[PDB]
Amino acid sequence: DYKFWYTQPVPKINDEFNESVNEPFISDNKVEDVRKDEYKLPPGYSWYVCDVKDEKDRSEIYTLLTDNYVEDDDNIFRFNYSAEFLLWALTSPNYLKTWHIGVKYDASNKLIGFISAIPTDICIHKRTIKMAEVNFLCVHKTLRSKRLAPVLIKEITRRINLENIWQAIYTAGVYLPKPVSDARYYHRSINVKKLIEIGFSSLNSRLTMSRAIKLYRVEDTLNIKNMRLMKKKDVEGVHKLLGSYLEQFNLYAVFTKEEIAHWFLPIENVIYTYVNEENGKIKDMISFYSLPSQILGNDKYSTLNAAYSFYNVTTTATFKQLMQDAILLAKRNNFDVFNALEVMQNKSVFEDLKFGEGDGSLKYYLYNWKCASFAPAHVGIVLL
Ligand SMILES: CCCCCCCCCCCCCC(=O)CSCCNC(=O)CCNC(=O)[C@H](O)C(C)(C)COP(=O)(O)OP(=O)(O)OC[C@H]1O[C@@H](n2cnc3c(N)ncnc32)[C@H](O)[C@@H]1OP(=O)(O)O
Ligand SMILES: COc1cccc(Cc2nnc(-c3sc4ccccc4c3OC3CCNCC3)o2)c1
Ligand SMILES: [Cl-]
Ligand SMILES: [Cl-]
Ligand SMILES: [Mg+2]
Repeated sequence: DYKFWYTQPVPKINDEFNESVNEPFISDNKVEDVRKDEYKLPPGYSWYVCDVKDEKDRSEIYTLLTDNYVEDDDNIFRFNYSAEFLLWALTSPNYLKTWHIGVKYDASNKLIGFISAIPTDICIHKRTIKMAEVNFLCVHKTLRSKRLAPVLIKEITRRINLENIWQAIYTAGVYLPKPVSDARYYHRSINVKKLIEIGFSSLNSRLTMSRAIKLYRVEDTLNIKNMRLMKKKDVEGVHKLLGSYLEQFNLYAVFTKEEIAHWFLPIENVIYTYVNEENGKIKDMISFYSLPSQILGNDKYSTLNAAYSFYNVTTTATFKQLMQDAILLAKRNNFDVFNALEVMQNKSVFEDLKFGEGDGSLKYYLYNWKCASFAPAHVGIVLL
């Protein structure tokens, strides 16, 4: 019934809009009218302002997500974003501490809830809008189905509106009103014995262990011999290469040079970016972020080490040769699997590079924005 979602400026389950429609649900919003009072929490619960730059606050958020965040459809895996990933994800340029919102249970003084936003310029159907990207919504497992989530959502909405920002972007595995795009995820095995042992992957009588291993073997040589970790000097080159590539899509963030530096400069165990420089010019780029999963109840392994395709552009190779190199660089950095969504040009290489179709899909939503939906090939933004 979406008793909560139907009260919000998002499309109804049956709404479809033509390609020309591209506008807010509610316009002419006035900052001066935004409620100034915090949304009421149940008795015994309080808002808490997280300082993600403070290691101990950051560690509380970490512990909350580790224990209570998103699981795969069979509840075999749970996302285990690292503390250093959270810091990177949450302190991008012009970020507001005030958009990093915790809920504590007063008597234990423990964090039981969290939601966060960061500001981003989003171009939707060629209109660039100041938006907030919402992420890390989490309610403790002991407190599910008590309608806390709408309170967290209303409170971040109010705080976003205070900054005169009226649109948001978010992604979920769950179906809500109403996705502007739906993207399946696909997986390319690197450490197949491990994937076989934890049941990320399966064998049959055609496919013995040694045959599966051979299938997914890769040559330890790049197609683009000079692909190297990105360095500060490459920032303008990356801003030029990526900013222009992205113009082609129907939904993409507009990056400043300061954002390109934040989002791409390598950080071990968080973000990996490689570039191919041809006489001072950045001609190709590969990026992926590190997002391990906790393996629940497996005697041998605790962690699934996984690389997540971020942004990839080539002008000197084929997209297939570029993504092959992506897989090889993931393998070199001890990732067990390389994951991609069917956005941008990615689907075109999945068959040949031996990706398998996953279990489900990631839905893209906008808040307070009416437009035509589109196939995932036209989505040019990957969230964290
Ligand atoms: C202008 C700026 C605007 C700013 C805001 C933009 C919008 C941002 C929206 C947020 C974007 C986040 C993106 C992001 O973080 C990435 S998607 C990951 C969300 N987190 C998880 O899945 C972690 C594990 N699950 C949980 O922690 C709980 O199940 C959560 C807290 C998800 C729901 O708590 P609960 O204890 O299970 O449920 P109740 O409290 O009783 O509440 C039920 C209501 O919550 C609706 N619900 C459930 N999951 C949702 C989800 N993933 N988005 C939006 N709504 C969701 C549900 O449909 C229902 O409403 P309805 O009755 O209408 O159907
Ligand atoms: C293997 O462990 C898990 C744990 C929880 C949920 C899943 C299912 C799933 N839920 N979202 C995604 C994916 S696959 C992928 C590939 C490339 C880039 C992004 C993603 C992605 O979602 C990202 C971004 C949105 N927030 C979650 C991670 O995958 C698998
Ligand atoms: Cl209300
Ligand atoms: Cl392990
Ligand atoms: Mg609840």
